Amino acid sequence: NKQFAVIGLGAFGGSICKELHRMGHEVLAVDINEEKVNAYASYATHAVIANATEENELLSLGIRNFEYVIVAIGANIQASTLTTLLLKELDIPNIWVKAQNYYHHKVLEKIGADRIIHPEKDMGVKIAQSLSDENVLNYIDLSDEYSIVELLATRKLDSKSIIDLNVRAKYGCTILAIKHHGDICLSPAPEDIIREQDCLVIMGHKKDIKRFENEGM
Amino acid sequence: NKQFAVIGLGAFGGSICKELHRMGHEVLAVDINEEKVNAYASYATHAVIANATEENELLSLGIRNFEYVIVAIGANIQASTLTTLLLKELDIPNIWVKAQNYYHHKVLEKIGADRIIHPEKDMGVKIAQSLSDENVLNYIDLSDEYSIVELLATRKLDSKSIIDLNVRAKYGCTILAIKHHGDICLSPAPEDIIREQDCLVIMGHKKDIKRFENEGM
Amino acid sequence: NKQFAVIGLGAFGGSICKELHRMGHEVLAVDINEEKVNAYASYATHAVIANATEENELLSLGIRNFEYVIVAIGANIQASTLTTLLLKELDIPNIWVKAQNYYHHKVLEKIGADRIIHPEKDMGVKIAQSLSDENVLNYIDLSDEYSIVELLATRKLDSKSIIDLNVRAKYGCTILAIKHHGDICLSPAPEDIIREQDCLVIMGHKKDIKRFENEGM
Amino acid sequence: NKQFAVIGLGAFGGSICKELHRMGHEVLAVDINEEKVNAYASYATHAVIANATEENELLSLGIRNFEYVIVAIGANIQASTLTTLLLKELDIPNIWVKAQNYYHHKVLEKIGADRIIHPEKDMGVKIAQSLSDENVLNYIDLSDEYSIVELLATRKLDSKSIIDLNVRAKYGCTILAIKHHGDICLSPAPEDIIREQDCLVIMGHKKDIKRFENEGM
Amino acid sequence: NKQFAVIGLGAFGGSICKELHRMGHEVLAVDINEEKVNAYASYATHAVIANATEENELLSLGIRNFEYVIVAIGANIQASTLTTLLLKELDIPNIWVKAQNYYHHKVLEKIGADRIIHPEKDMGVKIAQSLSDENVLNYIDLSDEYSIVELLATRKLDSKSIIDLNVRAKYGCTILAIKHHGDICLSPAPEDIIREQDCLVIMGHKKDIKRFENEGM
Amino acid sequence: NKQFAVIGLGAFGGSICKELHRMGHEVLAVDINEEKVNAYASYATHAVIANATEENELLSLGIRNFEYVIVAIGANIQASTLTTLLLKELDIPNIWVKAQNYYHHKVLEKIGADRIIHPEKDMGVKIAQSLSDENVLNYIDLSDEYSIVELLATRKLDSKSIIDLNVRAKYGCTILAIKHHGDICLSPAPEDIIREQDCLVIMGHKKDIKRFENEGM
Amino acid sequence: NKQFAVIGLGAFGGSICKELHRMGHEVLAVDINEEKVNAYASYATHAVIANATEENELLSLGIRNFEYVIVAIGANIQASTLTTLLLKELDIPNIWVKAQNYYHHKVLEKIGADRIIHPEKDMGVKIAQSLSDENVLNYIDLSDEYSIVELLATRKLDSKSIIDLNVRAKYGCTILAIKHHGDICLSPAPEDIIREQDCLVIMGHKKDIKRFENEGM
Amino acid sequence: NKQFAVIGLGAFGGSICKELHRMGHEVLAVDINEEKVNAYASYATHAVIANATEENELLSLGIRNFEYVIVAIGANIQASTLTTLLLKELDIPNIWVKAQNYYHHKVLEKIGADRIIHPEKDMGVKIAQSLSDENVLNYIDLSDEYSIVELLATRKLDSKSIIDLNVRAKYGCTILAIKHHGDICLSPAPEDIIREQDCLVIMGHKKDIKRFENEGM
Ligand SMILES: Nc1ncnc2c1ncn2[C@@H]1O[C@H](COP(=O)(O)OP(=O)(O)O)[C@@H](O)[C@H]1O
Ligand SMILES: Nc1ncnc2c1ncn2[C@@H]1O[C@H](COP(=O)(O)OP(=O)(O)O)[C@@H](O)[C@H]1O
Ligand SMILES: Nc1ncnc2c1ncn2[C@@H]1O[C@H](COP(=O)(O)OP(=O)(O)O)[C@@H](O)[C@H]1O
Ligand SMILES: Nc1ncnc2c1ncn2[C@@H]1O[C@H](COP(=O)(O)OP(=O)(O)O)[C@@H](O)[C@H]1O
Ligand SMILES: Nc1ncnc2c1ncn2[C@@H]1O[C@H](COP(=O)(O)OP(=O)(O)O)[C@@H](O)[C@H]1O
Ligand SMILES: Nc1ncnc2c1ncn2[C@@H]1O[C@H](COP(=O)(O)OP(=O)(O)O)[C@@H](O)[C@H]1O
Ligand SMILES: Nc1ncnc2c1ncn2[C@@H]1O[C@H](COP(=O)(O)OP(=O)(O)O)[C@@H](O)[C@H]1O
Ligand SMILES: Nc1ncnc2c1ncn2[C@@H]1O[C@H](COP(=O)(O)OP(=O)(O)O)[C@@H](O)[C@H]1O
Repeated sequence: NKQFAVIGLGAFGGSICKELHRMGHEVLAVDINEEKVNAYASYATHAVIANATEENELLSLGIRNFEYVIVAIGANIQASTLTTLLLKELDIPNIWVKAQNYYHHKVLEKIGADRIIHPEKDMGVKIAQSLSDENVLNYIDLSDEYSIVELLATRKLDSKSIIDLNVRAKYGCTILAIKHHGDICLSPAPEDIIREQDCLVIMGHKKDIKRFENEGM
Repeated sequence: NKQFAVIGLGAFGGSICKELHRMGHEVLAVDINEEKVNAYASYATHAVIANATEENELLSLGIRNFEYVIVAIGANIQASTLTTLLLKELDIPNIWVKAQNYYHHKVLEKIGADRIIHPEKDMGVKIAQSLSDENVLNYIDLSDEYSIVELLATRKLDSKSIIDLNVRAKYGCTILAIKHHGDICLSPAPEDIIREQDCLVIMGHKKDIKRFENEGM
Repeated sequence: NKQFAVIGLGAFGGSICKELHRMGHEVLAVDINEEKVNAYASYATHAVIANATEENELLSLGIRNFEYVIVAIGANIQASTLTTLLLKELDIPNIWVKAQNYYHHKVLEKIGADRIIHPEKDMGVKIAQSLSDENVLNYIDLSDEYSIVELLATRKLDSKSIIDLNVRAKYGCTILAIKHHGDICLSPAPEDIIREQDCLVIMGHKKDIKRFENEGM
Repeated sequence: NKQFAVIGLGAFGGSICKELHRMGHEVLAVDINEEKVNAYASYATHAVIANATEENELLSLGIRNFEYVIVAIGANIQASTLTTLLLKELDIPNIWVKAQNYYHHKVLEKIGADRIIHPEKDMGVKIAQSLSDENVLNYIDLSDEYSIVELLATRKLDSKSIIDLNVRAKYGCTILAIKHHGDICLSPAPEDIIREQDCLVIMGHKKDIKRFENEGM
Repeated sequence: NKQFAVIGLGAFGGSICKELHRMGHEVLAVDINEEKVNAYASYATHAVIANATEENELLSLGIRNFEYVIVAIGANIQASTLTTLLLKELDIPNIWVKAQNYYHHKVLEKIGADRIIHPEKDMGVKIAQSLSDENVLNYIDLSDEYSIVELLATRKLDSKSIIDLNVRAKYGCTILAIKHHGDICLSPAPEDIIREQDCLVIMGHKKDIKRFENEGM
Repeated sequence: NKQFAVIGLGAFGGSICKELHRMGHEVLAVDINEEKVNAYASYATHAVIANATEENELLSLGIRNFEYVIVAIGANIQASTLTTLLLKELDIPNIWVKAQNYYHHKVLEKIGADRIIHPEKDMGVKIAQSLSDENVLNYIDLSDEYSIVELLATRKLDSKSIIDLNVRAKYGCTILAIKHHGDICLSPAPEDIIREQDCLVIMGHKKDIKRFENEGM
Repeated sequence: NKQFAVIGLGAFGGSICKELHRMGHEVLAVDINEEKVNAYASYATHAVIANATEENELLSLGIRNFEYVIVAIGANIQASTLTTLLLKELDIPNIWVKAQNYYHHKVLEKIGADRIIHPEKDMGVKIAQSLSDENVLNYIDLSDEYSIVELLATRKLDSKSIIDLNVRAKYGCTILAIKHHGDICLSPAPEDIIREQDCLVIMGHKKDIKRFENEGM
Repeated sequence: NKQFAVIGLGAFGGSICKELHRMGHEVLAVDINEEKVNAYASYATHAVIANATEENELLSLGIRNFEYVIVAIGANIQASTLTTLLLKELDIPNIWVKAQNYYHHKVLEKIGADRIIHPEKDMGVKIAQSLSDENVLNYIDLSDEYSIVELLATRKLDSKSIIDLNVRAKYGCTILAIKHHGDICLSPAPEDIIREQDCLVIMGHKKDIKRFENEGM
């Protein structure tokens, strides 16, 4: 199929490897810590102990063959950078690297990392958003101004109909889904009822959704 | 306004604190490492050096007053657990804790954490999804089976109309938005055109979306 | 049989282990400090060097088999707590833990310690009672108001009879025992004599006993 | 009234100071740790930050005036010893010192401590006694053979009368008190009932009390 | 004249700054360690305490104005790299950086350092050359095979003439200079004499010079 | 051949060892840091982990046999000094030591170091000279005033003859060599041509060479 | 012969052990630092690694057998004291202990040390005496008034005879020895000569010797 | 009078300063530890806090004026060495330095210390001498082989005459003095009696004196 190499079996890298393996892709789990290799042996096609900063070991892995290599080392800046550089000189098509801080991001950028990810920082922003607003369970930003939001229904919304809560005209937003006791309603008709503590999926402008949260719920 | 306490200024905690501070909330950044306290001094209301496992220090912080306390320590399990337990005993309303593994999740659960977050595991699943399918930019899971997906349009989709790509009947999914050159089209009509390299927002069953990805694009 | 495990060979734990061993019970003395293990090797059935916060070591001890486990670590709160949690998850019937302060007591309480002991605090109250009243050698409180007290006889009590010192009617208290030159008299008859420097065991109300001490001796 | 000096506000010293202050005695709480002084300022007449090993500070406290000085430092042997020596040379009438081990006890003995206390060791013996016999809540030893014991009543004792349980004749021991739901009965008459889970106060020979526990409850 | 910025007043950087200042150039000596700034205050035009990794401080220095900026930080890789990057984004014409190891050299190379110097490594090669051959005081390599060498004259060369030591025909090398007691003779005539302990400057092939060293001196 | 001992595998020492090994000399690489020993194992005859300040280890190395011992420790003054002294008492013929500062130089001098080297300071002077004058590729100073300089030819020198550029009479300097495309011309005749970007080797007075650089190129 | 135990191989203890071993006595060198044990292995009968504060180790050494035990630990007061006490309870005949300060001296005294030595303080007094008076090289006091003094001969004494310097009649003192260029003359005859810079050994009254120093030399 | 500088108020240095001050000499007590300066303030002319390794502080002390400077730092080799070097370059007439080990002695020697003292080692030799022989009270070594010894007389010597104990012919040694009940006899005649427990002063060869101790007493 496609070939993925995950170097550094941290929580993030480990998750990548485990999930990718669940999808049934060829995943090479590389790790200098023996116990990590032993841990993810069940969760990979091939799990190898290797020092990814050592070039001959990287050649012994045959890493050139892989379409995607992911450097999930985000504590040891030197190791991460060095590995990324090695892979770049080894002409890897796609090099995705976990970064720790803005400047490690910078050096990764300059040595030509293809995609740089800050999992903790991002997820942190998300959890902070959920923290300031207990009503937002999840969301996705379509753009700087437009977004789809998942909301936890309050008492103000109990036994209310979609036609009763006219979001399409009053707030310019559109409701997409209602999740009640695990049961799910996609693109629901105006007659449908929303009961409290249910999942509500609205779509529109950020400020408009905020407005609806304010006066509506 | 609201009062937030962020204990452990890692990348995740640090991000929470920084972002929350950008929102203009009262954020107490707590950290046993002095340099971390000095680092996020600009991005908090009050930045304090404290051993969160040492309780008298926790009383010296006056943490009982806070509505939300975030334990963003995810490497030192013992520290995290001890701190969370301490906060629970101090009758803190909302305790959100970062977990490292399933078992740390378990002990947090049993000592009554209010919300447990796995930033790296989740983000890992997301990036893995993006890895197996270069065409998925982002997504949100409504449930175990149902999801809203953001797609990168290929050449197979160029100059194709929404009525041409009948997703609502052929695949049971519904298109929600089209992003073309930064311009944005919300809940578009069947006459609208999709050009390649544009953002496409589909909604439906996971397997169905996969189907459409397979035969459609 | 019943097997007792004493983790932490301090003065308190060490005393427990030594005394229990003198009683002829099967006692496992656990200690991360080698010299402590070597110290109490003579006073236990099995003395083992182990890190009780490390789960695999706790399994290597086979601690699950034990009816009673005593955590006598009272300086290192973190260690104590982690250990107690470990034992609880390992379904130990009776977990008795030494505590340092009110809140360490609390955290032990929430993670389900079966009995929490404050040796220094208690003993402190007792010695303080002995300090404010030079006459009291020892005592036991039956309740908030009622108590049995051991008293050191002064010259005021020399050659005095029980009927002479009518405590049962004049002070509402009752004399229980007289210890003279090591010889012992239990529940003595009214004809019996009390000589100075002897042990006197009175029983009654605290304030009443104080009265008898005041006007009597 | 009387003047007490408590040096070292640990759990033991702290307890002494707090309790003595509750009795309304003049207690000087001395401590090199500022936070401890701040902690027990409410529970002493004068709470001072001082290094008790430094002689000029000890004169600055005016410790010569005190009838009783208590050295409650039991971890730092050198500090305890040095302090005790200082107090001895300053002709203090009564010097009571907390000890850690047998040899610290020895050096305290040799430099002329007036009373040496091992709170943890003693309390440890007591709790161990309570461990080998679940029925004993508390006790006091009148001598090597004779003792007064507090017992937790089992189902075997429920709804039983004092005359029914003839301890004075069958076992040579005498019942002193019965505590039922917090209510208290001192030196109860033979008609009185003992209900389960109540506190029972027996007095007699150790082996005899053991006998009564064996066949009786 | 020209404007030089020396960041990091180590031995190497300090030497650069001092020497440059002796030549009468405008040299800005920058250093986060105050005592270093105080040390080279006499040997610079402007000596400033600054964190060169902090951008606003770098603007406060007005570093954009300088033609040459020298990063003489070679122990703290992160600091060096970071500074170099900052300078690069600020469009500095010439950035010369001291490197520690091959990989620090690599990252400097990739973030676009203009000249990278390894003082210890080079000087090391030179001193090693002097070690294997006690006769060489100094030298310069014209190419892989051809070189000009400074030699310490031995007794075999004492009172010997240039025509006596026919290097131009016997060894294919040419003598360039003779230094006697500080006095100096450039391109000396064949009648000229060489005395021991004098500086002799020969020019030719490496192996040929070695030959002359072998049989000649 | 000859035997060299390199103690302290820094950049300087490491360079010495590597270069000497390239020359094919017997080099003992000594280092207290295991990873350094492992690093230069390929670049030495024998690479040993040793604390050079410990005498018995120094005898275990058999360092007395070596003609040359190099102390390349330049951060840890005490280590360097102690080691050098050790070697001196062991009657080592030649002890060359890396120095950090003027006073470390002094103590090395007083304990009888045979040659003391300051690589960073020297090389620093050189780089400073190259900094104030961008034109010089390399050089060697014969004395305070007289020098041989290697110059990079500009367009002003293209297609010019040696007789055309009369340096011997107009500037009192003499051209020694011309390097064109790797090809090399030693002591060239006046008919020879200099093409731009070639290496030019001039010899004479510093100020005179400066003059020639100014008006000539 | 006799058996000596030297605990603590410092400079003082080490000197004791080495010297005693040179005399050919059975010396047990005990030390918790392995390297010290390895150091004095050549200079003892048996050199053992042991923690002298640990009683079971002290029994493992078989220290009860020894006539003399020397505690040469003078930095670690607690170790010294604890050890000394240990030896005392083990009924050691002679316990000689090195002391640090007056109070450590006190506690050693009180726990029954047989001889307490202050090497640095004493030797300090001596060197101070030599400092205030350059003429005295060494001396021994026979009593408060009478003494034997070693003097450095000055120029006033050069080429002078014993009969010339009539000390027995003019100064009431008697010359005992003359040391010239290492050669030694015991109880020299009146014809004997004193040369400058030689060692002169006078005997008599202190004030008389001072007198001779004044008027004679 | 004369001016002494004592740098480093240890036990040895402190002793020097105190004793010298008792003699009434001008003593400058220098110490980087403030508490030491405060301790010996009563026992010096001027007691100053100074870092003796810092040259400007040494000039601030005005140390050039002093005839004698004593470096009594014997734990911190670097401090001692650096200071000694500083004093030497400042041309102090007499520099006496305390040494720790043979190599520190060496570096002191090489940087030109005037007198080097090993108090612990020496005093150690003395105490060892007293240990192997309980009879020797004091002594002075004239040379490696020759010595004057003070001896405690045993019962073997009681009521014995000098002519009876013919040491001058039988052992080649000479008796110099007899101290009886505080009374003193200098250079006693052969008729004089020696009684036990008296001080006996013999002079001669070491082995010979040992011989006399063996067969005589
Ligand atoms: N030089 C290297 N070569 C190969 N793997 C490395 C190297 N350095 C680090 N790693 C890998 O990184 C992993 C540790 O990552 P971790 O420290 O857990 O990240 P985080 O601290 O962000 O959780 C280890 O399993 C190790 O295999
Ligand atoms: N017991 C504790 N008390 C207070 N702060 C702590 C404690 N343990 C860890 N921390 C803080 O947590 C931070 C480390 O978080 P980090 O390990 O970076 O999270 P992650 O591994 O998810 O990136 C440190 O800055 C440290 O100060
Ligand atoms: N993580 C741990 N695992 C095992 N034992 C521990 C741990 N932490 C502490 N201990 C035990 O506690 C013992 C000492 O307790 P101590 O500090 O003396 O209590 P206190 O200070 O109250 O006297 C040590 O000997 C050690 O074995
Ligand atoms: N030199 C000293 N002078 C005054 N107080 C001291 C000194 N040394 C220790 N202490 C006191 O001892 C107390 C700590 O005792 P602690 O270590 O808790 O005993 P334990 O560990 O046996 O419970 C501190 O409050 C401190 O003030
Ligand atoms: N970010 C920075 N900004 C300014 N100066 C710095 C920075 N980082 C390091 N320095 C300076 O560099 C110097 C250290 O250089 P050094 O480590 O001695 O080089 P080397 O190890 O090559 O001798 C310090 O004096 C410090 O002031
Ligand atoms: N006691 C010692 N014995 C032997 N080698 C030592 C000792 N102390 C330091 N070294 C050597 O010094 C080297 C480190 O020098 P380094 O700190 O890199 O100097 P700098 O910091 O000036 O570059 C190490 O390779 C180590 O082997
Ligand atoms: N309890 C102990 N048992 C055995 N050896 C000890 C003990 N305590 C200290 N020592 C030894 O004493 C030596 C240290 O003496 P040191 O501190 O150098 O004396 P000083 O400070 O007077 O020079 C060490 O080698 C150590 O091994
Ligand atoms: N560089 C220095 N300048 C001034 N005083 C110093 C310096 N280094 C050490 N000292 C002083 O020397 C004293 C330590 O002597 P110490 O180590 O007790 O000698 P010893 O080890 O022989 O007992 C300390 O009081 C300290 O203040």
